Order: sequence, then C-alpha cells, then structure tokens
Amino acid sequence: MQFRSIIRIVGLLLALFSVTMLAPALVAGVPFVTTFFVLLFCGAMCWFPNRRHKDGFLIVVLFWTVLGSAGSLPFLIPNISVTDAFFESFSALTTTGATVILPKAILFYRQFLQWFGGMGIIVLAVAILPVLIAETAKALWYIYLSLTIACAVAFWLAGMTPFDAISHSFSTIAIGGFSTHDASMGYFDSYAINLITVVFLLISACNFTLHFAAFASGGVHPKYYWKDPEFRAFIFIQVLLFLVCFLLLLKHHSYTSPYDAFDQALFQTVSISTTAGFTTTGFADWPLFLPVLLLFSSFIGGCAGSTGGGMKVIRILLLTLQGARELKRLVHPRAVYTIKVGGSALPQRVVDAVWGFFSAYALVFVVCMLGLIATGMDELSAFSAVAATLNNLGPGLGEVALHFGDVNDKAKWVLIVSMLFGRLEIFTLLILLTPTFW
Amino acid sequence: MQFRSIIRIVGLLLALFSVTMLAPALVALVPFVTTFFVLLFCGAMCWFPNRRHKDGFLIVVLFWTVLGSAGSLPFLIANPNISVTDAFFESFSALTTTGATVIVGLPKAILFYRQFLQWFGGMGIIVLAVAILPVLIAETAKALWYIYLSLTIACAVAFWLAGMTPFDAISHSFSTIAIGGFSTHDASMGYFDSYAINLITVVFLLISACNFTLHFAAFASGGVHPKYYWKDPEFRAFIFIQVLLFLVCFLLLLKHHSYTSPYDAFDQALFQTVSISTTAGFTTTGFADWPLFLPVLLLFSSFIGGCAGSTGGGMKVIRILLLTLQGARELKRLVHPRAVYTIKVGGSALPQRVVDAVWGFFSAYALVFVVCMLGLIATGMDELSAFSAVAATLNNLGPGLGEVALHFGDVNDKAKWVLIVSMLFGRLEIFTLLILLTPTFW
Repeated sequence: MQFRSIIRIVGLLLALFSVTMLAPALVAGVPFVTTFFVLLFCGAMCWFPNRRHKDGFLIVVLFWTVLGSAGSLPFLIPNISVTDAFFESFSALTTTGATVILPKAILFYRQFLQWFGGMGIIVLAVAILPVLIAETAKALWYIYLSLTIACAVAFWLAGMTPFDAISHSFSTIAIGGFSTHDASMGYFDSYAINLITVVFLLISACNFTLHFAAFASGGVHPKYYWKDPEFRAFIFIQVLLFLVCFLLLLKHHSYTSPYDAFDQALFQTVSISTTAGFTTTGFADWPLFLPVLLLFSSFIGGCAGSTGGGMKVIRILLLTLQGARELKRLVHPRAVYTIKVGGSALPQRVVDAVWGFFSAYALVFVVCMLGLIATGMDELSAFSAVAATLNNLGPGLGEVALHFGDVNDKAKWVLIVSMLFGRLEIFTLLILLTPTFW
Repeated sequence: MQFRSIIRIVGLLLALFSVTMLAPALVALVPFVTTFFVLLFCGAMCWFPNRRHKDGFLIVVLFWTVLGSAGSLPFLIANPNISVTDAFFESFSALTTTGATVIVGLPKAILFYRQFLQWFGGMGIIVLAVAILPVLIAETAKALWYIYLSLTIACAVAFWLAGMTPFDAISHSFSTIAIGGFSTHDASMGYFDSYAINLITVVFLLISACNFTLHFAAFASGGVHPKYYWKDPEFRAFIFIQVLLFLVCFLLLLKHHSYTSPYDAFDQALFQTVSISTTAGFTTTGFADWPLFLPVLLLFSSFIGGCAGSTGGGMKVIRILLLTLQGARELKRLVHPRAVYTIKVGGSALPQRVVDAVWGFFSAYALVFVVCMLGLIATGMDELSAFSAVAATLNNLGPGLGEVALHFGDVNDKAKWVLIVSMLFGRLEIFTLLILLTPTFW
C-alpha cells in the first residue's frame, strides 16, 4: 500500500524530532546526541533508496506514535529498571506529574520537555481541519514570546537572579506541578510570585484561539466583553468557587489575617481546580469532602482551543442547556424546540455527535476504573489515582500513597497508556481496534 | 384551582388505600384498623360537603404521595419500639421493598403484614407501569388476576414439594413475592438450604424478572408463543449476558478450584451470581472464596437492573442497547460525516424523536447520580461504606458489601430521610419530583 512514500516521510519525521535533541548538550549529554544520530541515520536510510512520493488517521497515530518513542534510551543506563525507566520517561513526558521518586542537565531537559509538550500540544490541535501552508508559526511565535518573557520578568520582580527566574519559568511552561523541591510552592513563597502566578494561571489556561485575531491590528478585543458565552459561564463557576472558599474559611475560621487566608486559600482552590497541578496542601484544615470535591473539580478541565483535552464548557453546556430543552420536551412532546444559545444556528448533527462522544467516553471511564482496579490495584488508592490519572494532575490524595513503584509494571504500562489517553484524543486507538476497520 | 373536585377524589383515594388494611387483623395471636378508620373518616369528611366534579402529573405525584401516609403510624406506639425518625425509616424500609435493615431481629401478625406489604408493592408497581398512556376502562384487573394466580400458586406448590407444611410454604412464598432479600432468618438460604428449593427458586428468579407484558397475549387464546424464539433481540442480548455470567462463574470456579463436586459449586455458585446479579437481593455469601473484585463486579452487575416491562425501574436493555448500537452508528460517524446513517435493529423503522430522549434521560440520570453520591457523602457519611451503600441504594438491594457495616442506626436521621427519598427515587421515576423544583413550572 504505497509503502515507498511512507518510509521516506516517516524517516524525515523521526529525523525532525531528533533535531530538537541537543538541549542537555548546552550544559556541559552524550546519549541524547546519540538518539539524534541514530534516528537521523534512520532518516538517512529511509531517504535515499526510495524517491517516490504519493490514511490520515494512520498519520495522526504515527504522529504520537513517534512522540512516545524516543526519550526512553538514556535512562536504562538515573539508574532504574527498564519498565520503571520507560514509565519515568513518560512521567517526564506529556506533562503528567507521575512521581515515583537528578543531574542539572537532565533536569533542564525535563523542564524543556514540558516546553516541547506545551508547544506541541497546541499546534496540531487546530490543524485537524483537512480531516475534520505553514504560516501560523510566526503568529504563534509572537504570542509565545509574550508569554515566556512575561513569565520570566514576573519571576524577576521578586529579586531572584535571572537564572533562577528562568528556571522557575521553564518549570511552569507546561505545568505538571513540578518545582525545584517536591512541595509545589511551599518551599519558596514570595508573595509577589504567588499573586502573579495565580494571575498567570487564570489568563494562560482558558482561551488563546479567540485572541488569534490579536495578530491582526483590527482591535476586536473590547467586543468580547459582551455576548461571550464562555465568559459568563466561566466567571459564574470561578466566582462561585471563590465564594465557597470564602464560606469554608468563615465556617472553620482558619486564618484571621486576609493575606494568608485569601492568597493561600485562593491559590490552593484555583490551582487544584484549574488542573494546574501545583498542590502543597494536605487538606487537613479543610474537611475530607473538600479533597473529594476538589477531585471532582479536577475532572472539569480545559477550555475550548486550550492546552488540555478534557470535558469542556460547550459539551457540558450543551447537555445542561440542551438538557433544559429536553426538560421542556418532558413537559410537552408536541412542542417544537429550537433554541440557539450561540449566535449561529446550531445543526443537529454536531450536538448528537458530541453527547455520543460523551457516552463512549463514559464507556472508556468504566474501562479505566474497572481495568486499573482489576489488574491488582487497591480499591481506594487506585480509585483516587484513576480520577487524578484521567485528569493528569498527579497521585491520588485520598488515603495517600503517592509514589507507586511497587505496582505491577505491565499495569504501569497501562497507566502510561491511560495518562496518554488523558492528553490525546482517546478514540484514536479505538479506530484501530474495530473489526469493521480491517 | 377547582379545589372542590380534588378534595373528594383524593379523599376517596385515601379511603381506598385504607380498605386493604385489615391484613394483620386476620391474625389475632388494632392500630392498622385505626388507620383504616381515620382515613375512611377523612374520605367521609371530603365526600358529603362537596358534590362537584371537574395537572395529570400532579395526580401521579399525588398517588405516589399517598403511599407512606398511613404506613408509619402503628410503629411509634408499641414490640417495635423505636424512635420516630427510625420508625419512619423502618416503615419505608418494609414498604419500599428495599432491604434497608437497621435491626437484627425477625410479632407474627406484623411480619405477615410486612410480607403482605411486599405483595402489595409488587402488584401495585406493575399496574400503573403501563397505565401512563394518556400522558405518554378497568378491564385489566382480571387478566392480571389469572397470571398472578398462576405465579403465586406455582411458588406455593414449589415450596410444598420440599416437604414443608403448607403454612411454611406459603410463608416463604409471601416472603419471595417482591424480593427484598428477606427470609425467616437474615441469611437468605443459610438457615434452610434444601436443594429442590434452590433449583426451583433460581428458575423462578429467571422467569419472573423478565418480561411479562410480551406474554400479555397469553390471555386471548392464540399461537403466538412459539414465534418469539426468533422474534426478539431481548433474548439474544439477555441470554448472551447471562450465559457470559455463567461462563465467568465457571472460569473463576476453576481458577480458584473452590469446590470439586458439581452439585454444590454449580447450584450455590450459580445461585449467588444470578441472585446478586438479577436485582433479586438474596445474599448469603461474604465473597471471601471469591476475590474482592467480584464484590465490586457484582455491584456493577447490580446496576444493570430491570427488563422492559418488569417490576423494577432501572437502566434497561433497550436504553444501553440503543447507546451501544446507536453508539456503533456514532462510531461509524467518525469515518465519514458525509455518510447517511439509518439503521433499524427492531422490526419497525425507528424514529429520531424518542431516541434523543433516552440518552437525555441517561444524562439527567447521571446528574441525579452525582447528586446522590455527592449528597450522601456530603451529609457526613463515611467515604467508602457510604459509596458502596449509594450504589446498592440506587439499585434497591441492600447494604454495600465492601467494608460492610450494613446497619446504620447511628447515621443522621435527616440524611436517613434523604435515604428514604433516594431509595424511593430508585423505585419510581426520579424526575416525577423534578418538575416541581423548576421555576419555569410555577
């Protein structure tokens, strides 16, 4: 099936991935250079005997097929077992805080991996239009420059030397919840960093596709204040979050001073809630239900045209508000229902497809919970772990045993696939399984 | 809003409910008689001053509302001496047909009435199940009577074969009419374990629980009965799921190598799997010879509950079937959105009208599920025991097996009231009280 074209294109892809492998070498390192050489060699052998050129789902799978391989070689010789080495590689990879447990070059590379993951996750994410020319690089390069320079200067304000500010900035690009120390923000708590970082968390997560027009000099920004459905819904949930935090604070009478109670409390609620992953609280001053509630909050993750693939506003919104239309259906079946919350008329093909996706998603959820518990994992610690795993924050808080090294490595391989599913569209592998497809 | 016409009909309804309140009075060795008199008095004061006569959802809510109005009065006063909230909870436990035990301990007359309550609940739930056509003449009362006579007589004679005196056979029969999971002793079959009863009862369980409205044609005399073998999908899907259940039981038996003899292992093992699975509620196993996942798996099995036209209202074959098969259509939609999908699993062409409602019902159901889990844990209940309890509660079997502490006398009584409403919600369509909360409705 035209294998000659596929070999050269795939080889070029592996070589291109390999070019971006000199990151630790800047910090005087050799295995990563070796990976570039081996894959480049692969590209070279693929490239020359075959010259001819010319499905798509196969390509997407091959895309993230690649991303998965690679990044596992320098760890078998960090002395850790091969399954654990692979698991750790994925742990560093995909911005998942999968801690079971370093060199200063490797650590820089790990934060760099977060950088690579962050840019990579949002580039083919709005490039699915042919299945459902490279000029977007510049406009993306400008927005990024604004994001990183702003973060670095913001860290600088505290007074740390630029290397430290840059180090923290690299750590927070694709937040997995990692920092210099295991405590996410407990080890260093300058007030300016906390306030500024929380602002970064709010601004950086929900929406950048909407502001793509910002590249054009039309000045369409003040229009978005009004009639933006996302803004009203999102503000209602977040403001409600603030009010409940305030109420909880008053009920327990935790901190009398405003600054610690508001910044620290707000920081914990926002950080855990926003799927950030920076957690430094054992939730003892909070009741037990707050960890459970927060975990449910963790499920709500990502925004439309955002870094994280999770349940979105429009999907839940459609179910609820469309659900309201269904409530109206319950009142009367003779009654035509057509309501358009959005400015456009909405076609009935997409809505049905979306909730169907949710139903299949539920099936996957059952598979993940049942499978992980089924493999030999404990009912509760794994239960919290699966909730956390699907979201991609970290270890399960309830009945804490954060580091699972002694769990079965084949299941660990399953954990890798599950977290990968957490980031990538889950049903790509699903298309592979079906018997009608063969 | 024409209140004079609601007063007489509702009063008549209360009096009618009261008419069948003489059940313990047959067993000498008064409060229930008092309930009949008080409600009859209520009907009387609502019948003579008003002579006039004349929405519908209010009436259905009201019918369900009537249950439990006079099901809790005789328990505050007297052998059952228990607190008022607990008395109400206990009343609902017996009445709801759920197995909500707070006590260990099972008056002969009161107990007879309790089993009788199971009889009342069993016929009552089925009768109004198909009477919802005006919103979505009483000639059915004899055709259901023949079928019911067949069911009760068959159960009694079946128990009689074992060799117990007819009173004991009838007692067990009354106990198994609507299946709470109760017997003379707390263990379902541990106290008496005769083999004929076990085999016959399992047959009873399989036949009784699915689907009897298909066999409503059994009353008019015709030959339609052989045709159903190839006629219905329900048989292929249901048989496939049950057979798979048998195979997994067989394979888990051979993996652990539990019992070498085939009589005990197949009947006891099969009995346990089917009984826990079929929303029956008869449980005598602590699941130690089974791994821990089997209790979890069984609880998931408990969620699958009811057949279309069956006594219990729980997720069904057609709903899940629609999601998966229609889901398959959805699966085929990722391949080409340009591709028209129209498929009819059933004999008729199926309309796109009802189908959105089914999954919408599931979505709303999930919302309710979140409310129940979050609310019960939120009230002050424990993490895990409550979690198993809510799964079990929605189904209406009994206690959560995992980390078992079935009896919860010391749990908060207002939440216990919430538990009562939750289990009732399991039995009746949850939404029937959801149309009250909406502000657009007022």
